Amino acid sequence: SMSVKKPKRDDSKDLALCSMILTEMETHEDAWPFLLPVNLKLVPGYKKVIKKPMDFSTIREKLSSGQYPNLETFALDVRLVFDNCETFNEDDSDIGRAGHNMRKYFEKKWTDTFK
Repeated sequence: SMSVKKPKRDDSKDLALCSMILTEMETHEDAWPFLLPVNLKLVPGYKKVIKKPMDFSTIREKLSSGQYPNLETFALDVRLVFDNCETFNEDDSDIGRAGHNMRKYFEKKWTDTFK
């Protein structure tokens, strides 16, 4: 409340640490369905069904230009990429499996880097 704050958690390294996590996501071998935006002219259904499309390259541009107010907004965009993938692809597909693997990989790095 007014003039009463919890102790200040140090957030001065967060920009650089999110950048590293993203770099490792980008270089993983199962990253290929997620490196560029889904092509909305060539993938019937995608535009109407997926209300907020997201991908690594778009996350990378937002990060580099100060469009994330804090580390939680960054994690929300990362999770959106895999939530969209689950919405559109069957679990028993290569892209479906790539998504489950990448989300597991992300959530470990997130815990270990910050918690």
